[PDB]
Amino acid sequence: SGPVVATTKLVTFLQRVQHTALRSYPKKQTPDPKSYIDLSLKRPYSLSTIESAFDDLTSESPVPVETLEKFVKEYFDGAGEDLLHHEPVDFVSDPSGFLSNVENEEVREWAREVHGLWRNLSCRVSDSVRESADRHTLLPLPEPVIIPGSRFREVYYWDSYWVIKGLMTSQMFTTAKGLVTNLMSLVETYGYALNGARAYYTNRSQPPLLSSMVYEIYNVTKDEELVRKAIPLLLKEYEFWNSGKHKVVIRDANGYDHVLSRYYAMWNKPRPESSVFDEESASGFSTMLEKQRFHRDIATAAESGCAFSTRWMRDPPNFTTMATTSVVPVDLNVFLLKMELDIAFMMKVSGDQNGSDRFVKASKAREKAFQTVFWNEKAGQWLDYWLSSSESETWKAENQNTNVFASNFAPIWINSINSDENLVKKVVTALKNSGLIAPAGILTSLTNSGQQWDSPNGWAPQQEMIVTGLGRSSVKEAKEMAEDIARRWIKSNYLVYKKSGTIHEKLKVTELGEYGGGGEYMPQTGFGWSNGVILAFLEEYGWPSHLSI
Repeated sequence: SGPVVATTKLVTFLQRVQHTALRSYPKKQTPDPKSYIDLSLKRPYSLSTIESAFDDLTSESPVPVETLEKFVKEYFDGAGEDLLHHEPVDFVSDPSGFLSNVENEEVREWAREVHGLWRNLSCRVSDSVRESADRHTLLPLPEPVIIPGSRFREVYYWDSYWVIKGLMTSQMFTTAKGLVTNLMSLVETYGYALNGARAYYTNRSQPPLLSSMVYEIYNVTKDEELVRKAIPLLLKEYEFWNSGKHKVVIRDANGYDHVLSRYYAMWNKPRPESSVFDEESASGFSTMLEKQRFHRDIATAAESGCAFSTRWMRDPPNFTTMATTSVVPVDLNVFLLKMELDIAFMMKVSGDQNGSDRFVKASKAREKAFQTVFWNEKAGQWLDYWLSSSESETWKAENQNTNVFASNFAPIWINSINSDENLVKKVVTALKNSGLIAPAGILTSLTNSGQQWDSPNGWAPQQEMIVTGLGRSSVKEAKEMAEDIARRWIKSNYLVYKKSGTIHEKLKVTELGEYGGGGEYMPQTGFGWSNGVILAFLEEYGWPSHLSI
């Protein structure tokens, strides 16, 4: 197995507690395993003290539930207690000109409620996290954050882009900048932005949206110091994705070599936040080497931002055939194309012609890759490319994944693509006939697997990329389809909220007004990128007073 980034003593000790808890509880009422890895040490006790008592308490071959809860109450501060509520300095309950293009007053007022939830998601690490970080798995960060919500008690990487799009609508550019400052601090420390700001995430990244967050903020604020600070960190992240295990080389039929990226977690064990579920998932493998490959493919699917999906399974829907490190993903390489486009822009506005030139050349190269490696004329969409081996290889047609995913349409987001009329029409036709267009939005896949990144679910980021892309074209049919999807998506979210008073992580887009589920954890509410896409969609499209419920 390739590189592994070690975790901390605290995390491996909290995994011990986690194992004891799940062994001691009944299956019917077991707590969210991740909440044990989110504990912190209760002052004044040291790790050495607490572990010593834990060794004594478990010095018998199960621990009674009552004794375990007493122990956890005694020596730890609960999950989330070191993540304090923070009032955003830029939050305003009813901003002047907020969603002024929304004529339907019922829509506008519900959107103000959604906007109001930014307060709920706004947090800051406690002083103890900064003073003595070794007592927390929550990492210290320089600025307040926006979290996804519920069990996600920490900032996440790619979520923050769609959060920022909503923050812009919400007139919260100080909070928006704070997110990017926090993610830039992680790149500076680790070399990449972590999956999330927890010690058990230092081994991997997530879809690389940081350059897009910096671009969207600067495009409004013209904060020149931000771009000056961002450029070397974006260059560092760019090298991270274009080197080592993340870099792959695919030669096409005309013999041109294409440099592309894959996901690759630097981890080959159970994820500490899911330790027992991951062990259970791997229980059928006979050899430790098989377990390690699988655990790395699992952690790599977490790096994809899309854990989990038939998309990453060699033999779907068999979860044990997860093979994420073998996939050259469409959406990942869209984001790297976007990085090249953003970095060329920033280097131009900062006055660096040579750097701008270098990244125009790069984006031009990856544009070629999309036309040759990913595109499929017959399917009218872009397909993930599955590696033949681990070493450069030659493109084979049978290695495109012909299965149908919302991510297959991610490249429509890119301007060189959505500016191409005759390409856009082919993609429109493919999307219309794909079966991904459902009553509430775009299905993330067509296979009902039991996993959350599969049918019947749809997901805010994937809606936004397709809607923005189609909506940027000049093709009337694309623009009308984009608006229709946006309004179905808004409506379903409005209907879910009337029943639950919450915004959900994912929707069951096969049915209007239903939230989605699946996967190893219960449906979560908040919800960062879901709120952001609702607000961004309403800003773009408004809601005419005549159209309604």
